Amino acid sequence: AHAFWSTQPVPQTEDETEKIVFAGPMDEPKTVADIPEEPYPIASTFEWWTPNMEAADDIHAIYELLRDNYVEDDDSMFRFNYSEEFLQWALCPPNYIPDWHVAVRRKADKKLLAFIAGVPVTLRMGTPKYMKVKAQEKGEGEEAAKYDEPRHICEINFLCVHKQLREKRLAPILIKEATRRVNRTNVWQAVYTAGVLLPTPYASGQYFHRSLNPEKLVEIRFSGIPAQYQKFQNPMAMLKRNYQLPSAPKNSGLREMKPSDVPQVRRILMNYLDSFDVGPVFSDAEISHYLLPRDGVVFTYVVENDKKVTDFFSFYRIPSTVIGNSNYNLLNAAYVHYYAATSIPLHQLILDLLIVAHSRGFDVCNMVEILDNRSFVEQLKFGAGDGHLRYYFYNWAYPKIKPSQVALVML
Ligand SMILES: CCCCCCCCCCCCCC(=O)SCCNC(=O)CCNC(=O)[C@H](O)C(C)(C)COP(=O)(O)OP(=O)(O)OC[C@H]1O[C@@H](n2cnc3c(N)ncnc32)[C@H](O)[C@@H]1OP(=O)(O)O
Ligand SMILES: O=C1CS[C@@H](c2ccccn2)N1c1cccc(Cl)c1
Repeated sequence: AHAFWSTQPVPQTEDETEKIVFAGPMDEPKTVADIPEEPYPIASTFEWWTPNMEAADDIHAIYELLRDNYVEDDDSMFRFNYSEEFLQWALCPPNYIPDWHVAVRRKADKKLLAFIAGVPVTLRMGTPKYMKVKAQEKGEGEEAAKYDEPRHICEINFLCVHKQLREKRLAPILIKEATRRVNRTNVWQAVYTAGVLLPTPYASGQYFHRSLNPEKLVEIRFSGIPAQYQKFQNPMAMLKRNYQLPSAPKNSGLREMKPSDVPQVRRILMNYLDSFDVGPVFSDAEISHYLLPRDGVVFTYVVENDKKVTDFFSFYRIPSTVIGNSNYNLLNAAYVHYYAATSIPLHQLILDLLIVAHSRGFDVCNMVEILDNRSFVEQLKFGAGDGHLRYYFYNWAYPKIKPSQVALVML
């Protein structure tokens, strides 16, 4: 039963999202003027805080709250350790709204106890092409297309409540207050993902992992040593051999992206993402922000031939704290970010991603089965991991789609 989510304009059952065919809002139309100008009441001991994302110490404070209290695996062996530079990058894209970053502090000592972040995204989120066609066949195209235009909405990430404060109903309050701030900005939809099942996802996809340093991975117990490896003389030598990668990329004219590549990367990205039902639209400034290489944060390479960019890939780094273990502090994971291929099969392009990642010291490469990510799983030796990433809209009815129809990558 859901005391909070039942009060919210989201689909309430799996049933509701099977019956849905057109995109559009769920709630009553409202106006900025309908929305309370004052922050949601919270207890006397606490206060609403808007971190300054240009302040190293506000960034640090958020960093600490996530380092100690953010998402762990089911066995409390690992916890994400997003870096400060990653958080400045993710929290401050072009035209970000400082007010959408919502925090609760203890008034006495200014200890950060809870956080959620919103950032702008321009999202295509109209009726999927299929439902759009089924709609003509039944005479209802204008209705199916009403919301085809890309929409400036809020993307929510980094909801975190201090472990000492869990199950005190603080997360509802953070969400109501984020919602109020976003609504005051005249934005009525949001997009979010979670590893947990909430009401009600529009898409769900498994995670996949590709071992790059399997000895470390087994050592920290991220990976097992499969049963067929027993019947073998020296387990690890077989495993390392199985996962070994070339030292240098195979595509000649792969190089790191540079500022002048922005317009071309934009165009082959937009062309590719445009084929999916749900996907972001980026300006040049968003392309530079999200894809220009940044040290220990995002890593992007283009294939250029005859002075033209014809393919590119990117990945970002999130290290995970290894929670038990005396020998290892961190596990260094690369996450497949946006890419586009026009001159070579995707599997050949993403082999270079794995090669570069391995070459720079990453232990595993991770992704969700969105985009055409299923297309290279077998050949590059990715295996399905635990659990699923679920995709959600706030205040947006949307039919249930497959993850291969989603082109929004979450940080
Ligand atoms: C238009 C603008 C809209 C803007 C907002 C759009 C929506 C944004 C929504 C947020 C998108 C987040 C995207 C990400 O960042 S997903 C990552 C979420 N973060 C973590 O998992 C970090 C570790 N966990 C924690 O920090 C806490 O356990 C959290 C904060 C997750 C819950 O704190 P706590 O454990 O102390 O519980 P409570 O007593 O305060 O509250 C219990 C209520 O909270 C509902 N709950 C539990 N987990 C989640 C979850 N991941 N999303 C949404 N709701 C969740 C739960 O069903 C229950 O409601 P109800 O079942 O009683 O009805
Ligand atoms: O990349 C890593 C490093 S260890 C593990 C993990 C799980 C939960 C929280 C942090 N890290 N992990 C992982 C596993 C499954 C999904 C995701 Cl997004 C990350």
